[PDB]
Amino acid sequence: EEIIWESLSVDVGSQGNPGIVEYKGVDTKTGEVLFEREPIPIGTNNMGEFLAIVHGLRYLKERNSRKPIYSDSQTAIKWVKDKKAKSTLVRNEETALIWKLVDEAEEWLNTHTYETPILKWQTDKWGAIKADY
RNA sequence: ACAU
DNA sequence: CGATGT
Ligand SMILES: [K+]
Ligand SMILES: [K+]
Ligand SMILES: [Mg+2]
Ligand SMILES: [Mg+2]
Repeated sequence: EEIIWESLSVDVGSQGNPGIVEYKGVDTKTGEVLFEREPIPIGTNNMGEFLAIVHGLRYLKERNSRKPIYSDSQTAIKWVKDKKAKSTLVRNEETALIWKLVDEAEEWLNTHTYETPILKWQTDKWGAIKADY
């Protein structure tokens, strides 16, 4: 109902889908960019959204921060909850890099704990997520 | 349909 | 318009 301003917001940007994928995380309150992932040559929107959330979890854990994460991605939120990114993207040589990162993100989820709430950014009510590209 |  | 997803 109300924005939790003491939070980290993430978003994916892409050139094509599948296409070049990047993501970033921002302080929801201030818009300060807290992390940005170097563009990945081929990936899907949902893989990027998933990697962004997981990176946020790792970022906040490293800093002993209990802030929640906002994502606007129904899909990625579910994939993180499940610890399983159910992407349809073909695994081939061109998609190897994104799939390695997705596999490693799943692996991290499966070997670490966190209490970070992962919250749906309610775009219909609040406008674009603050990490938007 | 909903979320991108 | 087409693509990624539940
Ligand atoms: K975006
Ligand atoms: K669809
Ligand atoms: Mg998004
Ligand atoms: Mg966006």
